[PDB]
Amino acid sequence: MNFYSAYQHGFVRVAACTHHTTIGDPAANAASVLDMARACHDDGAALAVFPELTLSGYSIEDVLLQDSLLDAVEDALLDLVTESADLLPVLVVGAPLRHRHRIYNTAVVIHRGAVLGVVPKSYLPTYREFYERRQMAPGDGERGTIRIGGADVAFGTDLLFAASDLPGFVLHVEICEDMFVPMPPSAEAALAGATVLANLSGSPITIGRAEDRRLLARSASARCLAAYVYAAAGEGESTTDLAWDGQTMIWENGALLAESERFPKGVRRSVADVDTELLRSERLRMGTFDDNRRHHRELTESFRRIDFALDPPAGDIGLLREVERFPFVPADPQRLQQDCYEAYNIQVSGLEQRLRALDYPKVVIGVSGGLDSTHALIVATHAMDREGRPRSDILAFALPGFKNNAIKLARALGVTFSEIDIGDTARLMLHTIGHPDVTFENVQAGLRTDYLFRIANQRGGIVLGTGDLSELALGWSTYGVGDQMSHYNVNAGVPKTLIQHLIRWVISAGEFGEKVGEVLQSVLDTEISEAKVGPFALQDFSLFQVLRYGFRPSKIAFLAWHAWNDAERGNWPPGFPKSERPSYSLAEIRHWLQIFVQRFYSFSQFKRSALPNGPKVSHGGALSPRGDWRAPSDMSARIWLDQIDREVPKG
Amino acid sequence: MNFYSAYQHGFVRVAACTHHTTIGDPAANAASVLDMARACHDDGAALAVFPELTLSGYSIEDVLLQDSLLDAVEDALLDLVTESADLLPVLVVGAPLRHRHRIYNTAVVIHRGAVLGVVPKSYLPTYREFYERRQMAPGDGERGTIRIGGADVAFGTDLLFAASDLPGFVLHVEICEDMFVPMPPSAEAALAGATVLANLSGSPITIGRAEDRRLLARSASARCLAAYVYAAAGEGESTTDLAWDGQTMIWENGALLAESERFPKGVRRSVADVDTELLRSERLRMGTFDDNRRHHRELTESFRRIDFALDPPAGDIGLLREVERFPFVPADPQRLQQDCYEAYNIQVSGLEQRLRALDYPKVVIGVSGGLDSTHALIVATHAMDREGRPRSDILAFALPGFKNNAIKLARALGVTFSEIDIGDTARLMLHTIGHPYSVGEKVYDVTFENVQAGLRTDYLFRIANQRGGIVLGTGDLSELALGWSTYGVGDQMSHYNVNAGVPKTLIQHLIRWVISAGEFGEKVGEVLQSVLDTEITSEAKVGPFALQDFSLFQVLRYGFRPSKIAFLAWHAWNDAERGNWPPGFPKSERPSYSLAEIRHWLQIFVQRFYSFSQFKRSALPNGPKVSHGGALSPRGDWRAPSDMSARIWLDQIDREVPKG
Amino acid sequence: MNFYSAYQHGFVRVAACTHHTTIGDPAANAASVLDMARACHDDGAALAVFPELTLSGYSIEDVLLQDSLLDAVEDALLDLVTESADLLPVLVVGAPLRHRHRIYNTAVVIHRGAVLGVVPKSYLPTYREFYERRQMAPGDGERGTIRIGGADVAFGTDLLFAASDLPGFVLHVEICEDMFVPMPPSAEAALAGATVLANLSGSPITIGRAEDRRLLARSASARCLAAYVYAAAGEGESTTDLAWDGQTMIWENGALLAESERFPKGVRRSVADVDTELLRSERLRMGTFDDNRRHHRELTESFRRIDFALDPPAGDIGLLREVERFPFVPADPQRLQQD
Ligand SMILES: NC(=O)c1ccc[n+]([C@@H]2O[C@H](COP(=O)([O-])OP(=O)(O)OC[C@H]3O[C@@H](n4cnc5c(N)ncnc54)[C@H](O)[C@@H]3O)[C@@H](O)[C@H]2O)c1
Ligand SMILES: NC(=O)c1ccc[n+]([C@@H]2O[C@H](COP(=O)([O-])OP(=O)(O)OC[C@H]3O[C@@H](n4cnc5c(N)ncnc54)[C@H](O)[C@@H]3O)[C@@H](O)[C@H]2O)c1
Ligand SMILES: Nc1ncnc2c1ncn2[C@@H]1O[C@H](COP(=O)(O)O)[C@@H](O)[C@H]1O
Ligand SMILES: Nc1ncnc2c1ncn2[C@@H]1O[C@H](COP(=O)(O)O)[C@@H](O)[C@H]1O
Ligand SMILES: N[C@@H](CCC(=O)O)C(=O)O
Ligand SMILES: N[C@@H](CCC(=O)O)C(=O)O
Ligand SMILES: N[C@@H](CCC(=O)O)C(=O)O
Repeated sequence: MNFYSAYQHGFVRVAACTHHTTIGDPAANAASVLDMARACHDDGAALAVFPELTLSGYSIEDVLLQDSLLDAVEDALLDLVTESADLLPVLVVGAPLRHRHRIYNTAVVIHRGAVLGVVPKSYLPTYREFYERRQMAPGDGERGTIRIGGADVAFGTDLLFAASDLPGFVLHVEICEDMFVPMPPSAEAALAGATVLANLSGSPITIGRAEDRRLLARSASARCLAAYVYAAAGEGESTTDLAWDGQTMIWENGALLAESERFPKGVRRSVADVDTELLRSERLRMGTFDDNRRHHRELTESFRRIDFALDPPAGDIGLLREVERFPFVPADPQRLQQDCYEAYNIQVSGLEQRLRALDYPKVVIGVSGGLDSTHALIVATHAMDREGRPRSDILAFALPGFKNNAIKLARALGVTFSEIDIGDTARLMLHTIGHPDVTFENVQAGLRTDYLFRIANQRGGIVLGTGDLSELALGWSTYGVGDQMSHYNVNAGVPKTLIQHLIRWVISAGEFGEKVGEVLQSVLDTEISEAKVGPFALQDFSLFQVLRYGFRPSKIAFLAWHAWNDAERGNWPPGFPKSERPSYSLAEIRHWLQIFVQRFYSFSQFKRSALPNGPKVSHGGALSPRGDWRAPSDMSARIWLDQIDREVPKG
Repeated sequence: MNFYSAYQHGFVRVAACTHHTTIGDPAANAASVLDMARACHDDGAALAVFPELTLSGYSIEDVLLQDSLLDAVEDALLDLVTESADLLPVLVVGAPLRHRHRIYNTAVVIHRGAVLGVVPKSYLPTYREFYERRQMAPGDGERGTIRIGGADVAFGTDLLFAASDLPGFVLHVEICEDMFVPMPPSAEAALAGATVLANLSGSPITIGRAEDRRLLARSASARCLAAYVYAAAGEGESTTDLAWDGQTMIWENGALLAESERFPKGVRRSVADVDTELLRSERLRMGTFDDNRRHHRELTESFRRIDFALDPPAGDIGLLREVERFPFVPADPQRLQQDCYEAYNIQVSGLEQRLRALDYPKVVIGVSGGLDSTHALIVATHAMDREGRPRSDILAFALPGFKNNAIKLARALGVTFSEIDIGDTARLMLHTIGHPYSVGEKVYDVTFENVQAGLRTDYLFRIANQRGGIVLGTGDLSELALGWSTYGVGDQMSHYNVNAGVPKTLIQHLIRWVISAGEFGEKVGEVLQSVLDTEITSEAKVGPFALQDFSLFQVLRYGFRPSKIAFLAWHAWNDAERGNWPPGFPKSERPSYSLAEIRHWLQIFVQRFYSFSQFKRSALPNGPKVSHGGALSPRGDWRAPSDMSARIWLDQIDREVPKG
Repeated sequence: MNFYSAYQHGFVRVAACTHHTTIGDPAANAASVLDMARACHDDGAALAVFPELTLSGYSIEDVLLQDSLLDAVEDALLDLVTESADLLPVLVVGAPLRHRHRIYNTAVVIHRGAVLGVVPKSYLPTYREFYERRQMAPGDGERGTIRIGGADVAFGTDLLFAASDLPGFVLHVEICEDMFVPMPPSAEAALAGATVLANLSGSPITIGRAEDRRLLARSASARCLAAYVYAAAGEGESTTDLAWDGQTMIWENGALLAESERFPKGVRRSVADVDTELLRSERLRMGTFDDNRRHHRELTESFRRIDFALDPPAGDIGLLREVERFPFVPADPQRLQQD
């Protein structure tokens, strides 16, 4: 295998281009197109979308009806088709074309020397600044073929272009207005199997229109679990009554992959690697999407599927994609602030309801001064405050076996604090079972929980769990009698990599006062097992890929390596001093991934199977056997380990 | 409300009748029909099905084509219809009827003075002893109306008769051979909404045919989540070439409600109360059934629905239904032997797989000499045997706090036995959390009980880490149902629970089953017997398990409302002499329960099951489903909130169940 | 004329409500609904949308299949219907209801003492944290009627509720997931004449989900030239595995009219005056919208139109709407910089 090849990992590189329009001069337009397409080829792109009516210019009005213009358009089209014999990408080029009685506003789908299909715009705006019905006919419901350079090629709104050697890539094409009506051709296309939706746009620019284009491309890409590739007209279009901004953009399932400078001087491209496996995975999981298709079975089975062989490049062509280091921790500070606000409120409101339902039990929690319990204590306190409960009904315990932050935190919040030395009970228990270990660690971990549960019976409380999602993922907890067990776990949904940011978020908001903030800060400074289970930054990364998308190990390694191999590349969330910004080699990423698949798929499930209650937090998922993760407690991880042996280089 | 009314609890009483045939004499047949129907009326039946071609006799061949016969059939039908003005049940009577060009083999659905519909047989056998196509036309695909006694009434294979004041009762009718073809009219009818499927049969009798009729009525009632009411011809049919057996039967979702004497002298009826709520509940739950309907949407939306008002009796008319005392413990010894065999093998194989998957850990189990742990030890032993594991890899512990059966059993099986006194650890813990007992006060608290319960589990878990084993849970289904366990650190928790699916009422019969098979030898059997003798004679606070296991089954399988469960349990349990007891209830341990008691324990049940206990089931260790009634895994049969009140159930009991 | 009357100028006042859920207690839920609906009445609202499965609570799982729960739901529904004789707004209340073989996840459209229609959810998520297919049947393609308190009322995904004395107000109802699939029932409804699209949502909250709800409600309102009224479940839903944020919002042709506090303590409403003339005008001008309808003529002519008379208040009830002084000059500095 070629492990560094984006194409071998299910990416398809796509381009949205804005060329230089020369109105009423198809030769000139074709030349600009040819030159941009050659760039896309050099970039290893599989697809290159151009603006509405590329070969004539969108804005020429009744000049679209002139024989000499239409004849010149055909001539130029045929030259492009001939040039395309040598170009890698599928070109989607706009052109006014004669068919039957009229000219249609069409997108010509071109590939390796042939026209694959010709797709007419369905809805022609004839209102405000738009007069398209005057010159051009609507495409909705046209089928059949059209004769282009002595060949009959598929013509109509119902076409799909499927790469025979790259099945994740199935192209559908619509045109500008098409995406703005209640029931866009692209939405039926997605249900029928289209994964990459192209839009050629003319779209003169006005205040607020760029937002409208975004709103609709973004929502389409999200609602149809698809990439949406959009190209609008720019410099060169007539400014008789309108101006043009050249916007290009590429969306993927609601996320912006790329966009280009608005009002550029010169031509611009958006180029991005679309993850066809992502779309595959989203669709495999959201059964209601298939249900929608079956309900519109007639609409969706009637698409004609045109095949082509892409034969993309096999080598290292980089990865034109922003892979964030912390799938659970957004690098953008505004976005991170928002996530924290949500995570915190989820945790709190999860706990408020349990407490309301139990008519306000005391809250029993083991506080050790570490990140997890510190944060849980804070969550508990807020929940109690919001429910008008005295903080003294929170019972915090230090349980020393064989830290100062804990008592300082508890005194500062003003909950009830208490120490119980479990050492003697442990000594008694170790002696009673005849121990001279994991047994040694576990006797203490167990007795901590045993004590808390009993205190909870005694004092009318519930025991608050504090184990985080990353520990659930790797089975890094003592199961049953031990920290795995509790009456309600507020941390169950929060991965370890997010925890430290919640604590800062709490400090930064300042709600608990200056003294509490200082202790919390101390906890952070002090606290920041990764020796045996690996760095949580890496295991949280793999967890997200597995839990959300079920990606194979080699795909996960590829992604993590692009995100993590170079500390200077990409973005870091706030709060990583340059001394704690590590980079990881492939060898490391591989290593921790072996530990991960073995622990996640095989070892740890029985511990998640009997999990106490607690709220889902991340869109990446949570690990409740009653919600996001239903799996066997008795399965081997052989095939994932084997996939790593076979597909991931040793370094 | 009227609490003792079967009808007010969702039952509909149905009859399958076999009359006296007088061939070629419709007046005589009608007179027999009228007299049987009056009986059904007196019984408060809603429905009375008669044999194929009732009014003429099935067996009269070309006499069916005689004008005078056909004319007399019509006259007799009209007299029935007139007499039916005063009759409670819907009558389904067979009759050869003229329509368009031919006579159809029909079933006339009659009610309170009117004909609701006429249903022609769809498939007319013309092979072997059957010549139906010679005299009569196929009904499949006939629709429209037929003119009967100056009224136009629905005619066709596509009809449903729905009780407007009793929505669980939607009738479809088919005739004999109809149920024998790959795609019977009744199967489409059920997808369309029919819940009670009638079959009028002629069906001359031959060796093995009664089995065939059963196979097909039973499977239809099961596959269609319906009652199936069946009536065949008997005495009086011609014996020119055939004999007749008069078989009648009533099925419900695969179970036999009732059947009559074969080859009777005189007329016979099967009468039974069909539970429409049971059918409702099964259908509510089996979504693939509704999926089937949607797939045959065109077929199923094209049914015509004819409404009638049954207005059944409101009072106490008893309950013609066998309600078993132990929904989990079949009274029939053969069936009970079979269930035990299955329960045991499920438990064992569930554990064998966990052990294989863990490369054969030692099995750690707390044995106290009680039923549950005794049984688990046995299960564990057999699992180890089948996997060729030494029994000494089973580590049994007695964990005395503040019985001989346990050590005797362990020594006899030859597992590794050991005692660990948890009292000192408990004393230390109780003192450390400052509990009054540690300072003398005799305060036998929930905390006091729980410190010991918890420490047992704590010890076993640590032993399991120490010695390379897993801890076997032993808590049974009835304890899961009621939250009768110590949660988390405590007996609720384990590595694998082989008893999780087994209700308490079944456990004692598993143990006997094990003894009875004898597989473990005479010494082991003697100790097991001793465990039974000792342990059978907390049911003070949570109630008798016979009652709670009863309510559990109703709730878990059907979601029945409390008053419905009280009605059922009262009919099963109020009288110790009535109904059957499984094997092994000496007459001194055959209690009966009053309504007051049944009510009382049901309040405790709904509160504990719907509200209190769910959190303890929510974090449940692994273990195999056993009963068709269901199991309580939050990953399987029971998905429910851990933080809900049971107010509405408690209220339903207040409102609907009399105080005594 | 009454010149200060929002209703006489083609506004229709609408509410999205988040009540207090008491799981498995329909009487309690109905009481909270009744109390919120009375507020909406006092505000002169024409429409009040509640969260998914309002009368039972969304999150109760297999408890939805218990006879006593389903029976209590019906009883409570009938009381609401009776109370609604005296209430101005159309209520849209969620309820698990028996029909044919199964329970449907339904929205009951209630008005002045009668049920106008019962609309089943079309797409039932059964993936990740969602298990709806286990307990409930899909509504897509169900038509006919359902029997509710001794009346047969329209049942199905194809319903429109049109105010006979206020023609700009034509209601269509869908449920949570319905707006998330490529071809939402609401998009066909708009082409057929719906101008106000309601969504009852359960929607447990997770990081980023509020944005997803916004993205999809906003885009729907814009793509369908319509008001979109959205109500999600909050306090009271089970937190066995999930938390709930009580978000309510009202969109109009891509613009946010109103939204409510997320994670509120107590019940919240979004109330706004929707401009039916605005939607009328947008639609009159964008001929491609009508072209889309003609292309899906079969889909769009098959809607059943249920009529009702709103008879809204004629007087001055203010105007719950932000009318900017400078239509050409946005008051928000970030937006103005961009323009
Ligand atoms: N940071 C934390 O949250 C935390 C807390 C405690 C321990 N730890 C770490 O993890 C370790 C805990 O050790 P552990 O996981 O070996 O102890 P554990 O008791 O949680 O898990 C092993 C136990 O479960 C049983 N088991 C294993 N697989 C099973 C399966 N499929 N089904 C049923 N039972 C199964 C084993 O026989 C054994 O009794 C510590 O030594 C330490 O390294 C971390
Ligand atoms: N034979 C057996 O199987 C067995 C064994 C031990 C005890 N028991 C019986 O059961 C009793 C156990 O008592 P118990 O059930 O009160 O103790 P428990 O510890 O099992 O349960 C109560 C504990 O759970 C918490 N809790 C209650 N509802 C909760 C919820 N909805 N969510 C989260 N946490 C919740 C309470 O705050 C308390 O800490 C004993 O007294 C005894 O009668 C039976
Ligand atoms: N020394 C301690 N005192 C009180 N609580 C503790 C102590 N150690 C651990 N805990 C609790 O048990 C959990 C286990 O932490 P750990 O095994 O160290 O990652 C912590 O998150 C606390 O909730
Ligand atoms: N005295 C005991 N000795 C050994 N095991 C016990 C003892 N008491 C309880 N157990 C274990 O805990 C389970 C719960 O029983 P109990 O709490 O006594 O009703 C039993 O089935 C045993 O597995
Ligand atoms: N329907 C949009 C189209 C916007 C565009 O073409 O970019 C309009 O108002 O014209
Ligand atoms: N098809 C069956 C008919 C049985 C019956 O009609 O009862 C046969 O072999 O004759
Ligand atoms: N289709 C969305 C639904 C989100 C919601 O229900 O709010 C999902 O991922 O579950």
